[PDB]
Amino acid sequence: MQLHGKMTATAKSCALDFLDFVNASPTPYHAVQNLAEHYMSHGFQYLSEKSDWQSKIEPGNSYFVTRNKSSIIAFSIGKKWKPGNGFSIIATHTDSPTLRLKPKSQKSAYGYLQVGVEKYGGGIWHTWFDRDLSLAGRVMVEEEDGRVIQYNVHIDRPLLRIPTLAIHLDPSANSSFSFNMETEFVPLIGLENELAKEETSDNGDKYHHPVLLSLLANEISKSLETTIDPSKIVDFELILGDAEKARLGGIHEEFVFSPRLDNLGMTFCASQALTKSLENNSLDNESCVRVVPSFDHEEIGSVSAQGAESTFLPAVLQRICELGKESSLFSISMVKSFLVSADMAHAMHPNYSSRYENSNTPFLNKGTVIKVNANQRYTTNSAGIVLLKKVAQLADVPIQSFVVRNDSPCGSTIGPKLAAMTGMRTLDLGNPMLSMHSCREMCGSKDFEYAVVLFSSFFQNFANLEEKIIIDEGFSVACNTCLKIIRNDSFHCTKCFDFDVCRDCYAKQAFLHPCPKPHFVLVRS
Amino acid sequence: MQLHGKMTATAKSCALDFLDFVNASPTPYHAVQNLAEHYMSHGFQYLSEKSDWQSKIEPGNSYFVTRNKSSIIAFSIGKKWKPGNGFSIIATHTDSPTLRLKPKSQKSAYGYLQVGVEKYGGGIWHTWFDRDLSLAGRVMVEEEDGRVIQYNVHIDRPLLRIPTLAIHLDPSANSSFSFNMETEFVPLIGLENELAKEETSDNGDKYHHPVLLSLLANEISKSLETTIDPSKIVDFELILGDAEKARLGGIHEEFVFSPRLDNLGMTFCASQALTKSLENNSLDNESCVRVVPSFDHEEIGSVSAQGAESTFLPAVLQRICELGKESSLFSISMVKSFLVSADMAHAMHPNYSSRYENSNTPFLNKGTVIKVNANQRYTTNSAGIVLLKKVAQLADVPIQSFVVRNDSPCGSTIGPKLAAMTGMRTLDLGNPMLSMHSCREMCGSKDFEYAVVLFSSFFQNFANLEEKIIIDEGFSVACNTCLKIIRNDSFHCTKCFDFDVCRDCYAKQAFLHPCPKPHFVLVRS
Amino acid sequence: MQLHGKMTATAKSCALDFLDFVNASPTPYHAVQNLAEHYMSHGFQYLSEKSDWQSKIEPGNSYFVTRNKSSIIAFSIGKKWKPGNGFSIIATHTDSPTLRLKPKSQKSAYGYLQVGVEKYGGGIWHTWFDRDLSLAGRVMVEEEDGRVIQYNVHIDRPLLRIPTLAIHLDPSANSSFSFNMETEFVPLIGLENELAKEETSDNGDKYHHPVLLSLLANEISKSLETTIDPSKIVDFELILGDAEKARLGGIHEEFVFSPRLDNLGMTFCASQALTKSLENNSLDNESCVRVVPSFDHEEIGSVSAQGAESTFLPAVLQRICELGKESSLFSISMVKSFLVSADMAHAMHPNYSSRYENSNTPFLNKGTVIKVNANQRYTTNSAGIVLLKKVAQLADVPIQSFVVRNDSPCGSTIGPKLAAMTGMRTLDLGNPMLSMHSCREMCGSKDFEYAVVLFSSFFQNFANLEEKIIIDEGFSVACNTCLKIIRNDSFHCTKCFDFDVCRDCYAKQAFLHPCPKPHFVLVRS
Ligand SMILES: [Zn+2]
Ligand SMILES: [Zn+2]
Ligand SMILES: [Zn+2]
Ligand SMILES: [Zn+2]
Ligand SMILES: [Zn+2]
Ligand SMILES: [Zn+2]
Ligand SMILES: [Zn+2]
Ligand SMILES: [Zn+2]
Ligand SMILES: [Zn+2]
Ligand SMILES: [Zn+2]
Ligand SMILES: [Zn+2]
Ligand SMILES: [Zn+2]
Repeated sequence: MQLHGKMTATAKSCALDFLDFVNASPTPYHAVQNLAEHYMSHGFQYLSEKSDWQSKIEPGNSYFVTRNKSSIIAFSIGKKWKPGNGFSIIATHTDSPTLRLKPKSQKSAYGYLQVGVEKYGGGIWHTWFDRDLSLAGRVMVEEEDGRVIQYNVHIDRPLLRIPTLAIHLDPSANSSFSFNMETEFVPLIGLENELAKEETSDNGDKYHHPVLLSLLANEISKSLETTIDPSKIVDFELILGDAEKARLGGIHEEFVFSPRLDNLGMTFCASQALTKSLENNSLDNESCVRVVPSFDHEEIGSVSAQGAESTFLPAVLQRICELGKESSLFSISMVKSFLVSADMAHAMHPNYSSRYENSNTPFLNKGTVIKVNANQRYTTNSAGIVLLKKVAQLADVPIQSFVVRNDSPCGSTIGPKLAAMTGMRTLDLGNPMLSMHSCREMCGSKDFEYAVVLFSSFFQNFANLEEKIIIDEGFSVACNTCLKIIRNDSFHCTKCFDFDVCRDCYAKQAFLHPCPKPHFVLVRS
Repeated sequence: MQLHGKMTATAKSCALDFLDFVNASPTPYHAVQNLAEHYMSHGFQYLSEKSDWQSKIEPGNSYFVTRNKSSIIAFSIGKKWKPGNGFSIIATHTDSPTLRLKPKSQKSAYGYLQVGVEKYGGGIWHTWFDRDLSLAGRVMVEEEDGRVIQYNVHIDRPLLRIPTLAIHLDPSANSSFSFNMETEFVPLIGLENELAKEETSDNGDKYHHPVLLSLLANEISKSLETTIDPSKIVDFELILGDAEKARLGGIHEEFVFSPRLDNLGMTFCASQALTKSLENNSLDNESCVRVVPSFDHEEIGSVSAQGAESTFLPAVLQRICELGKESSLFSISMVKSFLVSADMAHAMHPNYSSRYENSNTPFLNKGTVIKVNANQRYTTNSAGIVLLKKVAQLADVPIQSFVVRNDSPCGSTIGPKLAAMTGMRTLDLGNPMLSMHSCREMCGSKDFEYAVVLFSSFFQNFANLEEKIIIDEGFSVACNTCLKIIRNDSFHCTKCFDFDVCRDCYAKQAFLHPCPKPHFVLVRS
Repeated sequence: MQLHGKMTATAKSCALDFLDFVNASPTPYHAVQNLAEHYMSHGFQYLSEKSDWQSKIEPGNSYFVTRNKSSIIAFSIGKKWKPGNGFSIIATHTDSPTLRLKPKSQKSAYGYLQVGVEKYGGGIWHTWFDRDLSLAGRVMVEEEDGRVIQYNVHIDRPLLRIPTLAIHLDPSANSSFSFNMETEFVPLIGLENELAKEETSDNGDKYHHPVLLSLLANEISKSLETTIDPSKIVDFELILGDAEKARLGGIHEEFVFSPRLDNLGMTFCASQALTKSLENNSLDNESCVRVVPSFDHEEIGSVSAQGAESTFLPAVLQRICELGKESSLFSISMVKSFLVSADMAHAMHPNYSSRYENSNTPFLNKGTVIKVNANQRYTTNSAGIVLLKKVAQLADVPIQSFVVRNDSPCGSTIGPKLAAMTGMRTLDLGNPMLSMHSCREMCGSKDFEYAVVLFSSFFQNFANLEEKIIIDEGFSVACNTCLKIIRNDSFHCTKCFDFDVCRDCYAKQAFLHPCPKPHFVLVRS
């Protein structure tokens, strides 16, 4: 694990753990799937929302619930928790701006197979041009008894591309690039001159390309004992993401170049720090409930059945509060609670410095960012700032602040509306980044470790610091296993990229990484 | 109390009581503070929302609850009230369009100290130029044991100013005045050539001017036994308002010239008439609950934790309805209830008559205004109109009506969305005014007394008139003490402005006003 | 007298004396009236211009003359003055941009009483919107024998207002505010629904509102033994000014927020320093004549009977020079004389820094400003600069310099044209300020004391320094009484604002201020 400068071997390892997470999670369906595997690895229990939780949840244990396989709420109940005590909630969203396949996605023009796509969210759509695009999502498959189950599919190869016109044919594109959002924004799946295994149709106008359905059925059948024919695929959501893996960038690997950084970065930080806040025994002394909801559909305004503005968070909080017998315990618990809407913040862009307020704009790798807006697009008030300044004092991490320019529009996060349906005191924070809603996005790499330390300190110290805020009273190489800079020979895996176990861990056989057999060459100094 | 013509000595006294209220309330924090002192003066009890109200509230008494010290809900429960009976609710908002200090508010340019401000709401921003601006808000102060408490601070002096460019330097400003919302809209706090007590920094880039923090700590310490050093100030919301006191204007004092008239006047009218509807004994015969919620954040759309679209009003109404044992009593009580969204209406502007519909536009001092809009930006239907025409018939006050022009946009009030979360029948009314969302605002002075009489009649006669609407069935000088025109010698306070007690009250020693020793000269006729 | 920092207790007292002057002088008629009361308090004698001054003026005494009760020229003749000696002249102007009532000022629209106003000067007219406006001016009153005399009237209350349209009805006003100079710029005096004492006219189309004439007659009759009926009012000039009192602003009270700062600032400084240059005995050794002309109509170009371009200054100077018998003594005296056109200068605006020349732009509270322009809109040459640099060296006050940008227009002051009709060497100076010709204007507070010290030094040392320039040869609390920082207990007047007499002056009974009985509470340290 190469450490170029001021690198501390834990911020890199936390950032490298993010890279494995976001490369395996291109859809909210995959994001929820990867979070829930991490939750059950750390001892969480799945709760069916169809069931009744009166006898299923008890203090001292950790649970998670899932809606539409695309929104997930994980909560850990402290042992000293009574019904009526507050909640420490850190809310993220799993979705990102992208392109979905249309229901009739079959398109063909001039020998080229195209797919008909439709925009999702406010993406920066010129950044999607000339990119290797992968295809991912969930697929409904019929089985022989009539039941239909959901299969998540990842096609990890360059499969689609939206190509630009050449500059010879329109030299005005360098002056200002504009494009029609149908006719010039259609990605290419392949060529139809070479699929002539059968030159018939046998029914007019299939919904999708049969070669696309064959690949979806083949990619599903790789993970099953049986095989799936393409005729049993009923309907799907398919997401186009950037096909290229997220990996560290910069002169000192201080940047993270990644698709879907809009909250895949904070979801990772919120979910990791929920599990990190259970390490020694933070439960058996916790009097609150630590909730991490990772929502869906936040780029279009959360107005859905599983979005943040849905009843998903309030019904889960009421079902936790219905362990007590008094019916007023939900509204009592909300005023003792606190929400952290973890959504990413705008870092300082050096090339566009005029589109920033010059004194309240944060920087990369300088800590997480308290997003403050007077119009309450970000719903941070002073009562939240004092709490999270005390948390940052306890965690010993820096925090920054952000406002927009007054001649600039601001978009609401889920924080204002989650505050409305709960009545819960709240703050909007997030880690700084540049090129938000782009196809490929950039943030700092120290910022992942700073967020996890801050959030785990927020989870562990919420109950003590909540009663101290008085409103409303009466009147150059390290080891991936042990995160330490080594002082001796290094064993370099020639099969991975930057693995580099140490002297002790080489004999300790702790070199588990995605290489089935690694070759460790031993290297001086 | 000078009465120029058709003045009735009670409309002026109600308007003069408003002037004391709005001059002491430049922030929603101060507005809630002044309302709650008026509530506890009239016998209301504070309710902590952290507590359980099953044993704390009983019929025949009056209570108020507060969220974030910036939204307040006061309710009086009638003695004959059962859980399941309706609510008579008059909802206002405490906030106004203004400028907030940024988190990094320190700015300096060319020897001048500036503060970095950020816009709140849709204010008319050219009216803020060349005004004496005061600074007010709430300040979080640390104490020695770590707890942080909220202190409201008022700086009642000309402290800030946004100056225009001189006309010699840009003569085009008279043709059309436009300005950049950062670079030309920065107020001035002072000059830095004369703060040179220490010419160091001792740490790079403090968030605010140290001279500003010294004034905030000094203004706080005036009202405390101890002193506050500026280092213990953690964070604040600071509101810039117009520094100039509200006072009556016009040839006959028929106008009210005031900042923050956007519902400050209705919040005064709704809160006064809630207390005025308890005078003889309106409780001991009341079967409903009279609620006055004064919300926050309504100029940006109420999407907050304490706004109108929050759960603040529905959770309070459910906690009142949870005195009964049946869980369906909340939804039963809503269809027997009625909401009055008291938000100010557009009066007729004589200079801009083309931007008004010539037959449905109200006038100043002609009564409160029923705001009707087909697109339900104002949510008045006919069922509400018949109720409040009957109320105005009982109160003997005039009412008017307002619609917008069809080629004009209309902004939603809190009334439509408070109707949505409650299911409650509702009407949007308010008193007429001109220059809404300006820095200084104008309304009529008789209109304050007309609103209080109408609302107290609405509170006292709701239960009788609610069952009469059938929808959804089966198939020249007066005295400030006694508000009477005197007919004899007048005792004029030479120390106040227009105090003027009478013959009887001079011997009755009832001359309490903000002058520690007044000199009453006796005046013929 | 609160001293926040670097405050010297005399600059504040000079600025507080200005605040009393400008609050009592909203018209040039009131300005001349307040100057002349200050002149006769300091021993000046009134001269009728109808009389002959051959036997009325003698050396060693001070005189003043008045034209149209709106231009005033005060001059002090030294004891050692011979006819033919020079003049030390400091010329200001008494007028400011404002709105005058039309001759047919009665307007009514949609129940509102309006007054028809007409613009005076190049005022920044958007700053007049949403302001409390007072009414002042001179009124011609008939008496029973047919003679008509002039009465100055001040109506010190919010009486008029020009209201803006609300932002809901025209959202484009925030992009660029423009307004028609008749139809949308009509102030409001009151409502006509409540003046129905008589519902007749008795003659078609009276010139003004009868309720306005009743107030003018009532305000006049307050200062007279008899009463005035409104029928005897013949005609008037009535000036709309900002109704709000001038008072110190800023974090350290280093600003002066005031209406009419265009030369009521310099007239105050020129008139005070004329009287301050007589204190010990500056006469009995003075060989020149110290003239302070305060003109009228300078905002429209001084082309009037009492303006600067009139014969008012040259005829007064000739009548002084006609004490000698030689007829050539006037032209001899002009080349030994010097003019100081005291008109206010543009300070540095931090928000509009591009509309300024970055090296020749002065700052607030850094001394008075030598206005230099090549096109002689300001008529300063080098011969004047050397004289007033020597004066500033003697007075020990700083001076600055101003030029306009070359891509910016410049407006002429009275200095170029007063130079033309006299042939007199001259300089244009003034104190720096921002937002010139606004409704409310901002300047520094130390700048008033710096101007008075400079001008009194210019008056006292003119004769010595005029012969040294060789052109054209052969080939925290202080006391208001004693201006000293006190070191002991302070007696705080609870009835005034910031009066605060000291230990010695409390026993000395020297506490004369506008409070008929003050209560002095004694305060530690
Ligand atoms: Zn996002
Ligand atoms: Zn987003
Ligand atoms: Zn490997
Ligand atoms: Zn190791
Ligand atoms: Zn409003
Ligand atoms: Zn509003
Ligand atoms: Zn008084
Ligand atoms: Zn009385
Ligand atoms: Zn001028
Ligand atoms: Zn001027
Ligand atoms: Zn006093
Ligand atoms: Zn004294």
